[PDB]
Amino acid sequence: AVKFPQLCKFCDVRFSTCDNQKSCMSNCSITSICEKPQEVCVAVWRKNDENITLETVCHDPKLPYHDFILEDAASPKCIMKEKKKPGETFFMCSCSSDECNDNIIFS
Repeated sequence: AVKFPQLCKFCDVRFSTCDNQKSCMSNCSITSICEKPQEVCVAVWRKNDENITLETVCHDPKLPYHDFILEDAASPKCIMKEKKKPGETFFMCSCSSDECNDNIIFS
């Protein structure tokens, strides 16, 4: 009958030690009940000239995030996909199984 909310890591932007790895754990202790039942899990890994960050959120996949469309939302796993963005390296995934943005997979 009813779609229950996803559980997702939801630490927002965190500094990350994840670099030069095929996959990474989020190291986010916040597993959140998404506020809205259509939200899916998202992770964003970004490296600029100053630091590495990993962002974990719940997000409605019919809305853009960081100006991109979440095309992979049906995936049960967070497969990071590179996006081009001025002056940084940017990867993002979304996924729709509980805590799926806890295990960030680059390859």
